[PDB]
Amino acid sequence: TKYKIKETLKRLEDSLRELRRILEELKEMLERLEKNPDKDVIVEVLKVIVKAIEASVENQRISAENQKALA
Amino acid sequence: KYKIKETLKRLEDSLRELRRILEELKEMLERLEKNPDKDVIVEVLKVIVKAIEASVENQRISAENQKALA
Amino acid sequence: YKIKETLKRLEDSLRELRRILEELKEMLERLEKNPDKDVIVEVLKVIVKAIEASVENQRISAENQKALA
Repeated sequence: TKYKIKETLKRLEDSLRELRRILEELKEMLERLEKNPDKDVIVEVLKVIVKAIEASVENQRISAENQKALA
Repeated sequence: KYKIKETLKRLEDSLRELRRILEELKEMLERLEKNPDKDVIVEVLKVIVKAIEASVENQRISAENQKALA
Repeated sequence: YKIKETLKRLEDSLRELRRILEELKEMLERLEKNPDKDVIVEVLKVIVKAIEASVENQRISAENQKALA
């Protein structure tokens, strides 16, 4: 079960890097919203939020995988 | 350890619910792209908070289970 | 001790997350009252902090899993 745990941790690490990237983009677009809260900008922000939530669920999947292995 | 197995099963069910909400969320996302107007935006925000609430609940169950593995 | 301390960090991070969620939950009810423009923006900003809080909790959770391994 050694390969399993460490392989999932590496994927979990990559998944986390992806989350931080999307969050960076989410904070960049949030500053646009401030300068001028248009309605098309709001649309774009919503899309990235769903991407973040997608990435988040994906991370939690890998986490659950690792918890199975640990048990 | 019975609790661990039980929590994993619970953690598993929470995940399935997340994907269901995620699909729902992904549907409505291409329903404001057709009608970029107000209160359809509100419909999505409702589902986003729902997704997040489900996400936090999933993380609560997850940490609870990690306290057990220790 | 890693495990014990990481688990404590996880507890605090989770608390932080649940708190922001309570705020987000209230902001949503305010939106069911009067959808506005400033109101909507106010909800998006809270949603981002929640995601930030969630990513932070997931990072701390991963470290707790590292220790367990």
